[PDB]
Amino acid sequence: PTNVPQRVPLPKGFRTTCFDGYELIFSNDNYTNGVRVAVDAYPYPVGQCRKCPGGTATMDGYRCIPCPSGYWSNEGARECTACPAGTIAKPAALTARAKYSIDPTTYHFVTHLAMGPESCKKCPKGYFQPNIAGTVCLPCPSGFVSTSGATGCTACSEGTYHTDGVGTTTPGEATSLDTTDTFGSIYPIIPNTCRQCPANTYLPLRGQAAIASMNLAAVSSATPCRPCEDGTWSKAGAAGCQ
Ligand SMILES: *[C@@H]1O[C@H](CO)[C@@H](O[C@@H]2O[C@H](CO)[C@@H](O)[C@H](O)[C@H]2NC(C)=O)[C@H](O)[C@H]1NC(C)=O
Repeated sequence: PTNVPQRVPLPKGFRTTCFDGYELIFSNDNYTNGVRVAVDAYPYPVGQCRKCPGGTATMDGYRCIPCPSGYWSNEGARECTACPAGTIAKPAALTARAKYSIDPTTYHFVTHLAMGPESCKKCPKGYFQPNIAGTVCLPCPSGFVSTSGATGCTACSEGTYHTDGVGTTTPGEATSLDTTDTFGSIYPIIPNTCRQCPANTYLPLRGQAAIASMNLAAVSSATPCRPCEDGTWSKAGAAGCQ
């Protein structure tokens, strides 16, 4: 790593060890509290301190380390802060400098940054982020259903099974706004509805989902609703044919 130099004589304002939250730069302009207030205030270039660009943190002060995935930070942060449970740290895409005469934001190899607290974006319906500093919206296990930004999903009831709810009164499916606009195409819409078993069929298991075959031409998707034993009948709903 970098080695701090000895107490060599230096001109006034020649910082060699930046404060916590800033980084070392090499310029002759005036820099106070990490933001320039005057241009070319020194006869020669001088080592000075500049605030971290936000979304990055440092303790050494020799480099604005980008925040690790799942975290975020503001400008001049000494340590990143983790996104809460049920949220994912989505880094905001940056635009590279159009010209070299423009003041840069961060290093050229850094293209994404978690600029602010609002970068913590909730997992869509059907997903769940179960721990702090999460990195991926985990798809909910088959048979269970989740709400927006849930820290775990609950299973469907006895008489119902997990499937899509397009036709039902209250579709639990996440909207396109919080799937393909908040995120990219990484998290599509997942069925997270509980539909009751049809008439004369019963389902005595707690967590059940409608098995779906991706090759609809050969094998059609089927539901786990067990038929009632001959001689017994059941209304459209819970288990236990009478
Ligand atoms: C760089 O800018 C700082 C901040 O404006 C200057 O510090 C000021 O100096 C004047 C003159 O002594 C004081 O009256 C102000 O109170 C200072 N401001 C602050 C915020 O401390 C500084 O003089 C400028 N030039 C250099 C060479 O550092």
